[PDB]
Order: sequence, then C-alpha cells, then structure tokens
Amino acid sequence: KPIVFSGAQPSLTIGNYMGALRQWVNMQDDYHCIYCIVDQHAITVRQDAQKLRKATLDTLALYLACGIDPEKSTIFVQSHVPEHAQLGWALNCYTYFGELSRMTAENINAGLFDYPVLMAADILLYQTNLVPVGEDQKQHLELSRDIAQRFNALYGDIFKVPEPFIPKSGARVMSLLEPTKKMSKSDDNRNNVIGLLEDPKSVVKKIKRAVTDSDEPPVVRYDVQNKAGVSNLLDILSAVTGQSIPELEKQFEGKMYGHLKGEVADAVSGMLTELQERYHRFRNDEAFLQQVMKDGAEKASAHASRTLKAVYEAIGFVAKP
Amino acid sequence: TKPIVFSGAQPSGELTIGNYMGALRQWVNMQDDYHCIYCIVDQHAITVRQDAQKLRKATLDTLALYLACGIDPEKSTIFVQSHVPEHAQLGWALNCYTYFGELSRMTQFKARYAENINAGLFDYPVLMAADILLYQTNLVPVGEDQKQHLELSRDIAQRFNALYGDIFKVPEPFARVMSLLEPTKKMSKSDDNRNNVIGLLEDPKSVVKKIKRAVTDSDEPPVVRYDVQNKAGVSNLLDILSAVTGQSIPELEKQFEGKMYGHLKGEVADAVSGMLTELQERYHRFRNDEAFLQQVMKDGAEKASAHASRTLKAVYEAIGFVAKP
Ligand SMILES: Nc1ncnc2c1ncn2[C@@H]1O[C@H](COP(=O)(O)O)[C@@H](O)[C@H]1O
Ligand SMILES: Nc1ncnc2c1ncn2[C@@H]1O[C@H](COP(=O)(O)O)[C@@H](O)[C@H]1O
Ligand SMILES: N[C@@H](Cc1c[nH]c2ccccc12)C(=O)O
Ligand SMILES: N[C@@H](Cc1c[nH]c2ccccc12)C(=O)O
Repeated sequence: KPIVFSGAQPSLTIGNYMGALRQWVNMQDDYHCIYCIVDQHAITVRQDAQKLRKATLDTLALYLACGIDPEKSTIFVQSHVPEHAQLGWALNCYTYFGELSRMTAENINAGLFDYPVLMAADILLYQTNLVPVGEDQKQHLELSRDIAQRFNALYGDIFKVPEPFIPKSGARVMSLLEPTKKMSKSDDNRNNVIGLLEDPKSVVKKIKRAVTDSDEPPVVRYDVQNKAGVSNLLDILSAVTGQSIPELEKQFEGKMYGHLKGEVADAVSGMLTELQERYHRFRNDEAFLQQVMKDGAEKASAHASRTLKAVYEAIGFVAKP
Repeated sequence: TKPIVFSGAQPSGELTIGNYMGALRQWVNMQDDYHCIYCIVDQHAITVRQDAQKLRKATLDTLALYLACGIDPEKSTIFVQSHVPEHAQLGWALNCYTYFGELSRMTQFKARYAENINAGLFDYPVLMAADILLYQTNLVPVGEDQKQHLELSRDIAQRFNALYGDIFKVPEPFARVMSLLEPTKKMSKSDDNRNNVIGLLEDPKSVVKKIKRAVTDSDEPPVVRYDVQNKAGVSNLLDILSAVTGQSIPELEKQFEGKMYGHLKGEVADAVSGMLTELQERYHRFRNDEAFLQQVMKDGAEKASAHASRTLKAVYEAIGFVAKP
C-alpha cells in the first residue's frame, strides 16, 4: 500500500471536498494515508494565538466529519510530533540557499523563507510515496524530491523519493461569480466559494447570486464557451447527485435559472447538513479530539522516529542513550 | 538563586590553551556559584560537511575533554544538543519571529556565493537563539565572533515578549595568549597554521617543539623584558608563563635577569606541558570509558530536557498551538 502524505492548514470549500477529499475518504484501505494539521506552517503568518488553537481543533473535527478514520489513516497535529522540527533543521543543511530564494523581503520572517524545508521534512519523515498537491505546491514537492535524492547520494538510500499524486478528481468546481476561475479556498472574495460549514441560508444566498448568462429565453444547457455559469451550476449539481449532464439537461427542460439555482442550493446543503451534524458531534467532544490527537501523534512519531534515527545515524550524531 | 549560564561547545577542532586559560579554566571553578549548562552543538556542526563517523567521534572527544577540564556533570548540565528535541522545535518556532534581513545582515553572509551555501549556514543564528532561550539563560560567555549572534537572541526574546507577555529571559554577555609564530595575532582555534597553536591534547614533545620555535626578537643583547609593542614575542611567552603559574610579570622579569630567550622557552614548555599532561590523563580515562560517557549524556539530556520542555510548553501555549495531550 502506497504511503500518502497531506498537510492540512489549520484555517475548505465544496471544491476541495468533492474534487479530492471525498474520494480520499473512500481510499483509506487501498492506501496508507497520513493527514498532518500543519500548525508549525501556520505561524509563518501572525494571528491571535487562541484563534490558531481553535482553528487546529476545527480542522481536526472537519476532517473526521468528512470521514477520515483515525484507525485506518494517521491524522495528527504537526507540533505534537517533534521529529518534524528535528528533521527540518537537519535538512536545512542539505538545502541550497538559492533553492529557497528562487521560490519567493527584509521584513518577511525567516519562517516564510525556510518553510519549504520543513515541508520537505514533513513528507520525508514517513517514507512517503505520494503527495496530493495543489498546483501552487508543485515547486515545494520538487524541492523535497531534490533534497531526498541529494541526501541519498551522500549517505545511501535513507529517504523515499516522493511523487505527485494526480487526482482523477471527482469534480471540477468553478467560482460562483467568476465561472472561468476555479473555486479556491484562498480566494479573498468569499462569495466565490461555498465553505463546508456554511448553513443552507448562506448557501442559497451565494447560489442565487452566481453568475449565469443573458440567454432569452433562459435555457439550462451545458456550454462552457457561452454559458459558463449555468454549466458550472450543472457541474456542481452533478458532483453532488452523481447524475450525468444529459440527465440534468433533461430534468431542467422548460425551467428558468432561479429553479436551477434553488435545486443546486438544496442539493449542496443536503450534502453539507450531514457533514455539519458529524462536525458538531466531533467538535463538541474535546475529550475525543484529545484521544485522536494523542493516538495519532504517537502513531506518527513511531514511524517518524525510525526515519530520524536513520538520518541521525547517517549524518554522524551520537545516538541518544 | 544562581544565574543560569549557557555555552555551546562545537564538536570539532581542538581547544587551545588560549581557550582554556582565558575562559574554560575559570568556569570550571565557578560551577557552585552559577547554574552552568554546556551544550555540545552537533546540530550546528552539520552546517559544514564532514565524514559522519568523524562527527560522532568528535562529539565524544569534546564531551571527554570538557570533563577532563573539570566540568562536573553532578554540578553542571552537560549534554549533546541533538539529544534534546526542544532545540530544533524552538528553533523552527523562532524562525517565525526573526526578520530575514537580520540573518542576511550577518557579517559573514553580508550573490553567486550566496546561492551555493546551505540554508543551515544561513539559519543557524536562529537555532543559536533557541539554544540559549530554552534554558531561561541569564549569561552567555561568548567570544567576539558571536556578539552579533547573542544580540539577535536578545532581539528575538524582546520582540516575542512584547507580543505575548513575559515568556523568555533576555540574556546578557559575560589570560592573554598570542600566536606562537605571529605574536601580534591572538592565538586562534581556527588558525590554518597549526604551529601558531597549542592544543589541549598535544603531548609534551610537540608542545615543546612548538614553543622553542616561538618568535622572540633580535634585541642585542637579548633581555627578557615585558614590552608588547617592541617585544611582542617575548611578552607573549611571559604572559603564557604568567597565566600558567600565577607569577606576576615583574616576578618573571626578575627571575630571568641575565637569562636568555632559550631559558624562557624552556620554562614555558615545562609549565604549559605540565598543565596538559594532567589534563590528558583525565581525558584518556574518560574518553576510553564508553559506559561512563553514555551515562553522562543520558543524565545530562534528561536534566536539559526537563528544563527545556517547561520553556517550550510555555512558548507553544503563547503561540497558540494545541498542547500535546
Ligand atoms: N474548485 C475545485 N474543484 C475541484 N477540485 C479542487 C478544487 N479546489 C481544489 N481541488 C482539488 O484539491 C486539490 C488542491 O487543493 P488545494 O490544496 O486547496 O489547492 C487538488 O487535488 C484538486 O483536485
Ligand atoms: N588566545 C586567547 N587568549 C585569551 N583568551 C582566549 C584566547 N582564545 C580564546 N579565548 C577566550 O575564549 C572565549 C571564546 O573563544 P573563541 O570563541 O574561540 O574566540 C572568549 O572568552 C575568549 O576570550
Ligand atoms: N504548504 C501546504 C501545507 C503543507 C505543509 N507540509 C505539507 C506536506 C505535504 C503537503 C502539504 C503540506 C499548504 O500551504 O497548503
Ligand atoms: N555558534 C557557536 C556555538 C553555539 C551554538 N549555540 C550557542 C549558544 C550559546 C553560545 C554558543 C553557541 C560557535 O560556533 O562557537
């Protein structure tokens, strides 16, 4: 079973979920999946300390609510596993300054500059085979491959060289007000996105404002060139209900845009309400969250420590007694 | 309540009699007055490539040498940096409270050469700040080459405390031995010309040979007189002898009246090499007792970790991490 590593920022849209996470939830027996809530990456940007703590627990409960199973997979909070920072320092010594400077000055903090090395350590600790990345993480993954190959050439094969996982994604979900732009969790305009915790009244409101077209009479037809918004609304509904585009075009024959939007909103919220019930149950049980964090960190450290031991032996450290 | 003192010991090279007589010899006798911490910094060492087994051996060499000098593991905390994970943990965290420009203005860093150095060489001042701040250190006894590093640690501590309240203590800073063949240049652990240097582990014979070649002057006739400007060589040998024996410069001047530079060199070799023979005796017994060094490292890492973990827990609480359950 291939080992898969994903870092989860403690800060998700229906795009993240239906395009990737929903299917990964069903892949936990074919793969050894690892989910790392990267609170040590989050602190490269200031925020109120209690907000970060709350958001770490939020993120853990959301992943559990989505269906990540702590027995089948390894899920944990990065700072609870000291090996991440330990390996991260060691790998600084096998990273060129020029590699970090060429991926994005006197007033930024050194964590902003150095966090690609920590990311490399996150991955390499677990003998990871596969990393699912957004396109904006491509050069970070490539650095981790180069560090692994460079270290291996010096000391022998210590690290697995990880590969990108190409999704075979469940859906492509576009921004509600920019149907040519992919829906992104980092979008500063939140009316483009539907977050997984949004209530049905918020969902209907964002769906009702989604851009359509000026066709008269209005017609529900898939056409990415001339009807991008209506096409995106059909793709969202298809991602939720599994119906093909032709079935949906038939279902909405003789219907206006208001009706398509209402049914998309109702279908999205039907999906999210089940997710939110599970979320509230996990999030409101902090005793259970602590057990998951405790179990996951010790499972993670058990494997991470085997890799660090090999790394420390290879670079020349006296083994800890 | 005793002030906390933190020193980082590089597991590489050879300590000189300048290192010893100028600093380490006195700290050996201050172990009851201060809470002294000695950290053998193997995580800093790997910013420079070397054969891995050499670094492992050098780590043990350095431990055995600090013990031979008289660091008492029952009075002071002595340990190997990599055995205490909190060093790397706080080191990462403090990256996020360090300005890029602070590291880029480090004198040794301050284009093409820049791209080729490893990121550890760029980032180790932050790890150094972590090393110090983990132990609520009050005093860091450090040489001139580390003044900029100590100031960065003070800046980081102050800017972290200003954000989060009082978490870190703000540290403060705390003989005359010149190069044997260049007596205007201080004797340096890092000198490429070994003949300038007397290492703590060189045996009498090599020490004696190096001392007899030490530069003096061409005064006619030769006179053992103290004068740093005009007789730097003779003056260095007098200062070395004075640092070893505790005799004043006036006492030695009288002692050498009518004597020649060869007599002065002979006394310096005897006095120095006497200091070294006692030191080496302790070194070889400690160094060959692997059981003993293991127990010292285990104990010291345990004591170090107990303090560092308290600090890191407070740092992690202040920053906003969920506490490890
Ligand atoms: N709007 C979206 N529609 C479909 N899939 C998405 C969307 N956003 C992210 N993904 C998936 O999630 C991963 C990237 O997520 P992120 O890390 O948020 O960029 C990739 O595997 C994508 O297939
Ligand atoms: N040749 C020397 N004479 C006197 N003190 C020295 C000498 N070399 C090093 N030291 C002391 O050793 C400490 C640190 O040495 P270093 O960092 O190697 O220059 C400082 O307290 C110095 O004063
Ligand atoms: N850089 C990633 C988070 C991350 C940290 N370590 C990782 C390792 C693998 C994948 C992702 C990560 C992000 O911003 O989203
Ligand atoms: N930078 C120091 C070693 C060191 C690491 N951490 C320290 C903390 C305090 C004093 C010294 C250190 C040197 O090369 O000599």
